Amino acid sequence: KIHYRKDYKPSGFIINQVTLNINIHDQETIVRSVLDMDISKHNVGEDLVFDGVGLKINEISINNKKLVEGEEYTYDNEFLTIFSKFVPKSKFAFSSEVIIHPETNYALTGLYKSKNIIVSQCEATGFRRITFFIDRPDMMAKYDVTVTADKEKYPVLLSNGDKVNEFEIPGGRHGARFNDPPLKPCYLFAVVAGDLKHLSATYITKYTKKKVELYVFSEEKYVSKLQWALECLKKSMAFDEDYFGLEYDLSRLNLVAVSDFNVGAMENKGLNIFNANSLLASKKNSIDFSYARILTVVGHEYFHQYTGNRVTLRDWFQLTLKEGLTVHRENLFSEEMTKTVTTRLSHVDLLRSVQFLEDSSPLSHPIRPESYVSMENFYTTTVYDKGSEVMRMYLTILGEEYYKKGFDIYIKKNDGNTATCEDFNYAMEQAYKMKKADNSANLNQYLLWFSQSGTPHVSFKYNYDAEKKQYSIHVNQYTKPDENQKEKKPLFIPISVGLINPENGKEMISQTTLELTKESDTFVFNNIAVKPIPSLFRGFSAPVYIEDQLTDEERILLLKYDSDAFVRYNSCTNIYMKQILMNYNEFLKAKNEKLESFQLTPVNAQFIDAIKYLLEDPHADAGFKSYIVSLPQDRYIINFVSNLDTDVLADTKEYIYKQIGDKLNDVYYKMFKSLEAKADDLTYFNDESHVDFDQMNMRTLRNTLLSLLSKAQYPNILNEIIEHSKSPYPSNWLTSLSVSAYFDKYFELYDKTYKLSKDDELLLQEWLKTVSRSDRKDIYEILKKLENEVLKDSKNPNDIRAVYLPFTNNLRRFHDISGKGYKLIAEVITKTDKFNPMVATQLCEPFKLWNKLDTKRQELMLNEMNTMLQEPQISNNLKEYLLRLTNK
Ligand SMILES: CC(C)(C)OC(=O)N[C@H](C(=O)NO)c1ccc(-c2cc(F)c(F)c(F)c2)cc1
Ligand SMILES: [Mg+2]
Ligand SMILES: [Mg+2]
Ligand SMILES: [Mg+2]
Ligand SMILES: [Zn+2]
Repeated sequence: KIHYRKDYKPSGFIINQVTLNINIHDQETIVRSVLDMDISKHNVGEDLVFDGVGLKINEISINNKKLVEGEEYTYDNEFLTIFSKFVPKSKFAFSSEVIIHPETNYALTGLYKSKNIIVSQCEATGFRRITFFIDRPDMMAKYDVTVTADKEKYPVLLSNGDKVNEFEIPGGRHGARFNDPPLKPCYLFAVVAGDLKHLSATYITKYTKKKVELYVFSEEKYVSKLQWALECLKKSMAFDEDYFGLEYDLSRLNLVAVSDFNVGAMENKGLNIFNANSLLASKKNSIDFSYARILTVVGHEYFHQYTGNRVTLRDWFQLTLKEGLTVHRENLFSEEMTKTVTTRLSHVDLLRSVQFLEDSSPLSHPIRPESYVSMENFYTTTVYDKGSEVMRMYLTILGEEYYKKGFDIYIKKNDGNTATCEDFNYAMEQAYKMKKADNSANLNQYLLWFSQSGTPHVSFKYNYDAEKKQYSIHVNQYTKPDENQKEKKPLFIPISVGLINPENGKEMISQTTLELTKESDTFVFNNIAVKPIPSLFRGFSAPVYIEDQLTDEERILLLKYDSDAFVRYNSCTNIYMKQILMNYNEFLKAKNEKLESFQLTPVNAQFIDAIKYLLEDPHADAGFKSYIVSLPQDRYIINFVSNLDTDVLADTKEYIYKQIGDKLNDVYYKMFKSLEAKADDLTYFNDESHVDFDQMNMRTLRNTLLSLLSKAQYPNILNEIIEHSKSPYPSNWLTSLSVSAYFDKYFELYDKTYKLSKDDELLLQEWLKTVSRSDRKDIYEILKKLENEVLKDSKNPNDIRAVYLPFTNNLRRFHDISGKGYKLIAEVITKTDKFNPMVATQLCEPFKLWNKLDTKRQELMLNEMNTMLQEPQISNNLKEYLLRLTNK
């Protein structure tokens, strides 16, 4: 069935109260539910239809009168239909008892068992897997929930709201009752049972001085990995108070880590549930990336308490209103917490690779789609990450003061209610009116950001009149037509700009945001004393393809002297791309024409000199440095090449890296050595509350340089690699494994690092990733070893994603012209689809670019997708996804 956004209509029913009784046993879980219901003003005498998937019915009733199957109701394992003649015309009670079995629920939706923890996941439509309901977010109800279980196995019982009773039960059981009076949609319901251990703290809110209890839970083995999470939660609460003036409204907040989770985490009210890899960390057992990851995910689920939980969604088409907005809120938070420019750079880096790829694929959709089939496939980088950039542009346009005003208007007006993207734009518009000082102003055009798919292209031409001291920036925007709009309308594009004096590097104008609202415009500046170099889209101010039309000379000057990290980083990116495209074509022609000899355009020497200049600058940022010595991501590059031959691209990258290494390897080595003291400083190694994002960026830089030096076979670098493997930091000794791929000691470090990793569940997964991404010619043989010795038949999504996804980024090997890499991943997708369709669809990610490759590889990928589509037992999720991806 296809759901269309235009078809939204309120229910003919109301659910006012939910009373749950969840009885957990070894071989089954019994769920008793009483729904206190009413007839709505929209009711037209229709049948009462509940969602209910995979439920085993013991009995159902209306007003304590048992209903009988066939006569008064039908159930088809998806919908419970109660014929209208048996539906009361006023307030009534529907009750039911069903059996479900979390033990065998490997799809990790609804109620399921993760190791020895019983946990729910109800977003988007998982509650219907637990009991009958009108499973949609505009059905707001009160919840009274009792959980019972064997006490020895499940001593900790959690649900939403206040725990209002604890009690013993004959036969070694207990129960706990939780009452949550505020209305909520069912996707925010959660329940957890297990032998959980915790850390806790008390937080006192800023304005009302309410005491909030904070609890972070895990299995006993990993309780020592809980501290950073608790710190991140405190940080999150403070930020929402300090930036947005928003306090937590409940007595208690629980964070719970489970080993089996489809995504990073879930914002269930008062009971946030996490993939263990996004909550747990220790400096001995985690790589550096875990620390920013936990900060991000804890912050994200916390900021949902307002943007998603207190202000909720009318329908699922509004998903970006809570996800784009909460990602934006988490980005503000993380940028403030890390104080490094690489935080913003890493987001943009992700958007322009992964999200830009999606938006030019057959899967392209606006951040508010017009239709869906599978809600489990709806949670896309477009909705999230382009969503966040669309939410961030409001702040760019309004500035901090008026943005905060608009945001607070949004919260005060919609608190405790459902909302739509329009409601948010409305609130922002009010601020916009105030800022520009006339109620004539509006943001009507801004709405196109929600409805129009595809990535806009923004291009530039310049003019300078030396005599007039007059400078002009001519701007053009265009979006390519696609399956969603035949004609693309001009968007409201805010362009943050500076003008750099090339002679002294100084700023020539104050902060300026150009408001491009037409297909094209000319922006003129007077009293510009000398010809500037324009600094365009500072902070990456709009989610677009920037075509700056600058010379490499200008870009080099920006890279060295501009004030904005993104524009510096983009100027470097643009220099690299021009080189890549040129060398790519040179290699391609040599291949196509089978040339015995040919020439390659060398890398710009002044560019190499600029890299050396920045690398040697003691005051420059280590994280920024690691970006400039890295070529743009493959998935960013592919946006710019038709019929991309991945082998030719691999040769192109190789040539360009070798060119730069031949000049800078001695600089690289020197820095690798000089950075060690501060990068690997052990002073705070046993203090889990002390996280230094600069220090971690130094380690990133070292590990990046070590990688470059190892590939280059720099003289005696293997010595450094071996010493690096003795480092206490997993980022370092896991790095030592992947860079040793180019030496005969690879399998020695393989075993060494495996032994270090094997007794921590999450570290072992990082080890798996490191092996998976190792640049090995025998990588297929290595993967088979992983399968037989470590992965086996694990249904843990973390294990499966760790073993295979990094490998799919191996440009040379995954895309082997035999198609064997395509064959391998499709075998994994099909296998995984039997028990977890959501994760199987995640494992399809490599195929998203299939129609962008050379015609041979297109054919190879398409063959594997058609093979998958032909599987008799294909899930709804996977079928729908592959049908859209192959334009069927
Ligand atoms: C990495 C971030 C923090 C951005 O996102 C997540 O970790 N999780 C998503 C989110 O927005 N959390 O607040 C998230 C949460 C649940 C789902 C989700 C999970 C399921 F099991 C589904 F079946 C489903 F349809 C959606 C998808 C994404
Ligand atoms: Mg404070
Ligand atoms: Mg100094
Ligand atoms: Mg396991
Ligand atoms: Zn979210």
